[PDB]
Amino acid sequence: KLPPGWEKRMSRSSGRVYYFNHITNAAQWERPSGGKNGQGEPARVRCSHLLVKHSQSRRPSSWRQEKITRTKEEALELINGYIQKIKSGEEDFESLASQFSDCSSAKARGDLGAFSRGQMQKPFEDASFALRTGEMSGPVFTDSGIHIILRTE
Repeated sequence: KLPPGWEKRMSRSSGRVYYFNHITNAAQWERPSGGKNGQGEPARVRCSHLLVKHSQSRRPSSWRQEKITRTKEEALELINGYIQKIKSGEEDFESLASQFSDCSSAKARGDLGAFSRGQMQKPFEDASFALRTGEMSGPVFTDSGIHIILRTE
């Protein structure tokens, strides 16, 4: 049961029960699904993203700053902060990506356009295709850094 990647979990040293997606790293309180079968995954999707680079990114530099020195742990801290702000409603995905994404797609408010499998780095690809329209991922690690992905189509 539950859509691809989803599983009911419980927080450790805490007792909060929630739903987690092992492919997208998404987490939420709501059950992800309420019969359709043999649906597979979309052959093409459109996604926007917000990238946070770190010292170990293949290109430790971005339009936002010449030299990226933050550690991977610091980047994850930032990513989690952006997710928290989006989930509270204090900020929107587009505004944050336009201002803080280390990817040049920031100029397009994070929009990457449409793509098929075999086009993006595997972790990014797996997460994008496991997202349903309008859903946002949790932290996704690639060689570029850490991403937050939003499927728009």
